[PDB]
Amino acid sequence: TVSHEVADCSHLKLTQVPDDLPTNITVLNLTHNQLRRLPAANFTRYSQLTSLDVGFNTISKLEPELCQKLPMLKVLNLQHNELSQLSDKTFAFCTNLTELHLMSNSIQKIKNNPFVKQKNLITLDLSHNGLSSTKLGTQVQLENLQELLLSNNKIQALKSEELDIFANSSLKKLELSSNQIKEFSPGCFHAIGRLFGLFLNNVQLGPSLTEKLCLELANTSIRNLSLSNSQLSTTSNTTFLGLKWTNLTMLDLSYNNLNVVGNDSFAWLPQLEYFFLEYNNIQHLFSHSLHGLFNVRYLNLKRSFTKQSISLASLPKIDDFSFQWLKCLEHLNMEDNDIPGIKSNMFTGLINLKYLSLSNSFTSLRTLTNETFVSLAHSPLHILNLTKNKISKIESDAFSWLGHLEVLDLGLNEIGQELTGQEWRGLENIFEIYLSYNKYLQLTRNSFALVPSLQRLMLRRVALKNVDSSPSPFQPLRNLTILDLSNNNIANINDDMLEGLEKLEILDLQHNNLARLWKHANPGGPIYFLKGLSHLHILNLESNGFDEIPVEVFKDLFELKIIDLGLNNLNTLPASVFNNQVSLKSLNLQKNLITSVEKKVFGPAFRNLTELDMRFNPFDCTCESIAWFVNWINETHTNIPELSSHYLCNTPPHYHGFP
Amino acid sequence: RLMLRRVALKNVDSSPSPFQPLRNLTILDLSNNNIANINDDMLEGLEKLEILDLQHNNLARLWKHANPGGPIYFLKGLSHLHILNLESNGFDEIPVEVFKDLFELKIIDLGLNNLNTLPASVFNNQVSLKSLNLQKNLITSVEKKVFGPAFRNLTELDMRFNPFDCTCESIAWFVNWINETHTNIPELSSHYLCNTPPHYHGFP
Repeated sequence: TVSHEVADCSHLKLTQVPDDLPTNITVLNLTHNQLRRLPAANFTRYSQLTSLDVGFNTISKLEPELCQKLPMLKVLNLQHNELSQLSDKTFAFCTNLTELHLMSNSIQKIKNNPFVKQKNLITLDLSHNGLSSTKLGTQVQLENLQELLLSNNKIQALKSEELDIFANSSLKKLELSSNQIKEFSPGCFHAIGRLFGLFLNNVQLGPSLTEKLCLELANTSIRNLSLSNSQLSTTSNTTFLGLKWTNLTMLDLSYNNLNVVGNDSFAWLPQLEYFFLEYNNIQHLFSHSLHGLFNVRYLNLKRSFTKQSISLASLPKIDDFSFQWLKCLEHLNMEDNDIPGIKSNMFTGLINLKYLSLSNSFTSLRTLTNETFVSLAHSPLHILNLTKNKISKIESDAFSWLGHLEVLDLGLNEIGQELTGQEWRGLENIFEIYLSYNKYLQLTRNSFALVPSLQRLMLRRVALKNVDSSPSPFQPLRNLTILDLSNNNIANINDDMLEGLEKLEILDLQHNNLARLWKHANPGGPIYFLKGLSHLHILNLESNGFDEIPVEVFKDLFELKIIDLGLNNLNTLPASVFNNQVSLKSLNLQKNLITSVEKKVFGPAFRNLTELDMRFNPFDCTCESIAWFVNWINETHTNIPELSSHYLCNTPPHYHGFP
Repeated sequence: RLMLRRVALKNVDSSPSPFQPLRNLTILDLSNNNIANINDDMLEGLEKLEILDLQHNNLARLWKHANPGGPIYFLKGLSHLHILNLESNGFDEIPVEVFKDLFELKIIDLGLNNLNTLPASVFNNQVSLKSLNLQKNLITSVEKKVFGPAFRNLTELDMRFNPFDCTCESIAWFVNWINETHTNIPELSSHYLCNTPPHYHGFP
């Protein structure tokens, strides 16, 4: 039972509460135990507690004298117990509670009056119980109550007289999930003082019962309403008839298997702002289907449409100008769909759009024609995602209509072409383009000459071709800050590729083949392709097969902090190479062939670090080669994980395996 | 003679050995097949086998002491085996009694592996060895207790790319045997370079 200010007794198999703890503890936790009985006599010492988590235990019943000793107790958790009996005196003396969880206590019925004697309660939980009615008392109480949970109960009817208690209570959440309610009484919710949110997830209503529900929500202050997995197969213009007389803002219709959406079905929600339709089975979307939704700020359509079936090829078709009513839409998530393709008028009318996601939303978008994005002409789009859409070819002027675009995500596709550079025209305010995990790209001289404002360019596992052109393709990228060129098997890299890249900070060249470019036997001399990088911060060169490092390759990296050189064939490093890295933080040399660590090369490197990664190396135990290293190991503040596990001496056999 | 080089053998680890009826088999090639699991009794009854090639495969696990069920001694009963090839198998440990019955072994090939330490008194039974090939391995020490009987009377030696250790406890007997010998050791002063310690770094 470790405790400094928080007392924890989780999964310790306690049978009785401990009697040796500080008096001034505020929270005391005994979750996952078998306290069969919780005597109040053992809590004489414990009188300064605020929260008591005693859930997941085997308490049968409780006594009034438990919270007599606790005048400041505020949270009382009784999850997963056998408290099937409640009385007026169960929670009488203690009234300062603001949290009370009774989940999964197998409570059958509320008899007379368990909850009048407290008025400061905020959250009440009654989930996974055997209650069949929402009656929790006779008179009116729980004035300050805000959170009520009654999910996974056996309630079949929601009567008006059962909620007369909440005539003067402001309720923000009515969790009635997984309960088979099939009858609604008039005035059931009008009896509630201030209803702000209703949650009816996994509750089988149907379209007709949903219409009666909306009629029962007439003339109230509801803000949120979720009908997830409510079996709403179809909707009509009168299904949400009752919601004019309220000002609902959040509506959830996920997992309802909504096959078809009726015309002008959503025209009756003028104040809707957040709408959810994810994981749905929509087959056809009409032009007037989303009418009346001119105030929605966020729409979700992830898996909202019918998946492709080989039996009928029922591709979900979207009519033109279907989203024209969304004048104030600012966030559209429409990932994982089987839309056949982009039409010329599908996104027309979006004048306030700022985020569009199209991750795996099309079956086969092979060609990105210049006429594809004409529907986003007036849309001030900033972030666009085209991942997993099987893009195969990008024509010129494909993104010429997105003048306000800032982030472009084209990764995880099958893009195989040669970059003429005319595909990027019109992206005057672009900042990021993602192109990782494609088939092959062949760079040219003017590949990125039309986007000088580029800052991050990711090309991980894209198999770059013609990367060694005499003029550097990243020359126009004056403001480039992050560049990834990993897993491309790049062989030849010119010296002047990174000239003029003063603002570059992150460079990744891991998993490539540049071993020849650094050997002294390379014709033309070693390539010092890291010159002028005054602001470079993170450098990665893993799995490059390097066998020799030139002495003046890191001469200008004055702000280098993170360097990675693992999984290489390094054996000997030149002396006085790391002098200029006065601000290094992490050095990673795992799985190399180095044998000696000495001051003349690794002295300035080990000035002030925070991490070190040198696991799998055949170190040599000799006073000429390791004595300074093990001395620096003896006293240091750098984090060296598994120092005694894999830093094993391989040679000589006298010290074979000795840490 | 049964040649199966680069044929990608599947279901090779059946409980009854498919080469059991091959009583008169003399040459068997099983190279470049990425064979992973090999049973102990695969070569039982192969008294007349002479040439065995198992190069460019994956049998590293079958010889480690941590392998469940014990190491596989799939070279037992091979009294007439003459040429054995185990290149590029990734071997990291050799069982002590795997070559216990090869009384007529003359050519052995173990290059391009990850061998670092060999058990003492392993090559006692190879009194008629001719060529030993251990190029491109990770061995560091050569001593009498393992390589003494191996260097009795040879004609070839192939140990080019190894990180040898220059210490009187580990190389003194080896360089002494280099000083006087009749075995053919080509490029003896070209690639037999001392890697460790850095004092003798690159010194032949």
